[PDB]
Amino acid sequence: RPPRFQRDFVDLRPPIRVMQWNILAQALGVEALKWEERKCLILEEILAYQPDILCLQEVDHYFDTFQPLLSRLGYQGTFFPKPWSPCLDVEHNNGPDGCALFFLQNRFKLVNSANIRLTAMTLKTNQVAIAQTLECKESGRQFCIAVTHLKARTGWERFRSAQGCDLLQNLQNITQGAKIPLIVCGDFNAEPTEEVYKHFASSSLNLNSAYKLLSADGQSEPPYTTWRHTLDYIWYSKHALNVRSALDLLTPSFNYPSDHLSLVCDFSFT
Ligand SMILES: [Mg+2]
Ligand SMILES: [Mg+2]
Repeated sequence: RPPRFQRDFVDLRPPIRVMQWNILAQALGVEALKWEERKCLILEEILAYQPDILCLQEVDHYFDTFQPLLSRLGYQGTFFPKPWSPCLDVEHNNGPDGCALFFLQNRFKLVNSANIRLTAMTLKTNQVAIAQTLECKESGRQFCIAVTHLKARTGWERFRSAQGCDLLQNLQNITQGAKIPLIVCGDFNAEPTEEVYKHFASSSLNLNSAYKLLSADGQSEPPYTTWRHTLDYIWYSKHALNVRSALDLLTPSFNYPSDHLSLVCDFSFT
């Protein structure tokens, strides 16, 4: 059976379902897997999990594929490209990859939105973030959702730390301290041992990382979020939101369509 149907939700307890996924850019992708087939696997994965909020990185097919197909399913979407996408250094590419944020229109109202270009000690980086304030149409309850993709690879630890810090400061401005509860999705490109992780875990935004709740004592991150590194997280205001559920890890048409595992959580307000 296909991997999307191999994973099970673990009960931790009308919730808000958040999906976090580096989907692996087309231009950046023995035999190999064609774009036509692979994009379908990506779409089939999203439809199976039917999230309220979808946060993506490495999207280089936003305008031809994901926005028109997800719009038809009731998702309002926002896209923000990297200023110098590495996708452009590839022959026959489809343009720049970037971050993308989708949410169900029939359940949320957009309050405000911010396309952030991350800086690192005043330096303008190639990494971006999108932060949106959403309003739940049924309860009027407001929360902020952010999606980011931090700089990859060994050797950029101090750089990730700095740009992570800039993001934290931006979110702190938007959420006016803690007046507005917060959820952050990302490929942070750092293991829990890096400083940028420790900054998020110790920020005065009082964030916690969702997938830790899948571990035996709930006190440690999962052994990997790729398909041997743990690089993806979902962060949430620990005093305003609780995790009711999380999608557990895995172990041709059965190919997983990305080198990062999708993260999925169900949230509700405390
Ligand atoms: Mg990648
Ligand atoms: Mg990566």
